[PDB]
This record gives sequence, C-alpha cells and structure tokens, in this order.
Amino acid sequence: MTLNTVALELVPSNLDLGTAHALAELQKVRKLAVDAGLDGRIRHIMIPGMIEEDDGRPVEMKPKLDVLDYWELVQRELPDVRGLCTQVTSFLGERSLRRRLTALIQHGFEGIAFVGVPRTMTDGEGAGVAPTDALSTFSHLVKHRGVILIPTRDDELSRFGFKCKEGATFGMTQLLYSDAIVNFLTEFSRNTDHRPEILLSFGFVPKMESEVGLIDWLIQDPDNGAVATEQQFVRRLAASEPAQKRAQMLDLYKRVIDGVIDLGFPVSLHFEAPYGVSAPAFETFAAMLDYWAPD
Repeated sequence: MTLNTVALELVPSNLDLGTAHALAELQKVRKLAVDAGLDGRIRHIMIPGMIEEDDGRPVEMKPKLDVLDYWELVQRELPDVRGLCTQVTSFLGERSLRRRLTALIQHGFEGIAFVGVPRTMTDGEGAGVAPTDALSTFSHLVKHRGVILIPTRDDELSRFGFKCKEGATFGMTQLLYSDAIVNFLTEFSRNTDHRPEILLSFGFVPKMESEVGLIDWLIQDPDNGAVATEQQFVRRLAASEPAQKRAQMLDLYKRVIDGVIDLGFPVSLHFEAPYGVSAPAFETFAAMLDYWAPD
C-alpha cells in the first residue's frame, strides 16, 4: 500500500535522437549505476511529463519523447526497474484524462503524480482537470496518486492538507536544499491526521550551475527568504570542490533523514540530476543511500 522505494528521475530523451542513440544513452545510465554501486538499490524510475512550452529556463529545451514511448525504451535497457510518472491534468478534461491515465497504468506505471499548471478561464474557455479533482475522481484507476509538495511555500500546510483530504497518497517534494521539510512535516503531523508517503527529492549540483544557473531557476520563489537560503546553498555547492560539495550535501541529507523518519510518515527517496545523469551524481546518491535507505 506504500511505495517504500528509491526513485531515480530520468527525463525522456530528445525527440530527434532516435532509438539507436536513445538506448545507447540508457546503457550508459546502467553502467554508471553499476560503477557507483546503485545496481539493485534503485527500485523505480520516475519519468516526468513534458511541458511543451519554453517557459524561461536557462537551458534550451527541445521536444522529448512521450512518457509512454520513453518508458518502453527504459524497460529494455533497465529490466530491473519499475515505473513512476508525472502527469499534467490542467489541460485535458475528464474523459481525455481518464483515457490517458488508463493507458499509463495499462503500460505498467505503478504511480502517477498529478501536476497542475495555473491557467486562466476568463478566456482559455474549456475546462481542464485540477490535480486535486483528479485525486478523487480517478482513485479507482491509480492506486498511488501523488502531488507536488513545496515545504518553503507559504500556505503549504493548508494546501498539502487539502490535497491529502482530497485523496493524495504520496507527496513528492521539490528539490530539498535546506531542512525546511523537517519543520513542515513536524507541524503537518501536529495539525492533521494525514500521514501520506513523502518522496524526498535531492538534486545533484554540478560545477556548471555556477555558469548556467538551472537549479537556481528551478527552485526560485520571489521574496520567500527560506528559498533565498536554499539558493545560497546551491551556489556554494556549485563553487565547492567535490569533496566539500559531497560533504555539504550529505550533511543536509542526514539532517533531513534524522528529523523526518520518526514523524509517522512513510518515507521514500527521489534522486534527480537536473543537468543530466553522471558518475559524480550517482556516487552522491550512493553516499546518501549508505547513510539511510528505505526497507
């Protein structure tokens, strides 16, 4: 009834590569995992769903394979793993979303995180499905229904509480670059009886971040202040040398693990490499798993 998993995020490959290079890159994924000791320690692959829109990102953003096309390639080169997915619901509508969700579960996906985009209905006439509505409407299709949890966001106790009452099974956190999730989950456990599974997301920060600034842009929240502290932590990680960068990352991981695992929520792990899978990212994931892994 709970995932109790370690999930590695794999963004679908670009549409232009074609299969011969798509599977070649997934074979590098496997060798880098074996080389780092992750083999057999990662149970799920999290495949995020696309935004077609360019959206302001520092990186370039080309068209990607659909979640289902990439998942078939993942199963051939990564035969141990199970499937988790991200699905945007705000642009579809009930009957179309039912067909899409049915196909995802039909093709072997074990859990789906419902993701909403703010959208304007003064115009944009034509209703989509709010992710909180899909949580209850499609509970008979999706057993593991997830939402995005941003602990630094200021109404998040009301927001995440409303999502769990509406039927959310697990919460997948934004990239965690501070221990804010500790105080959030403690207050959430004191104000509610909701005990959803928490997918703690940790993102590897390479030296490139000094120049591109991708992770700084992903976690941005104007005039928050707790996010500002996280943006400073990302910057010092990028400017740090590998030994100190790993130590800083793992101290953050250890504090999050220590302050969360006894609060009553089931805990799972979600590993991201926003710039791309690399051996230094996989060894950081292995170091964190050595301190604590769910089982």
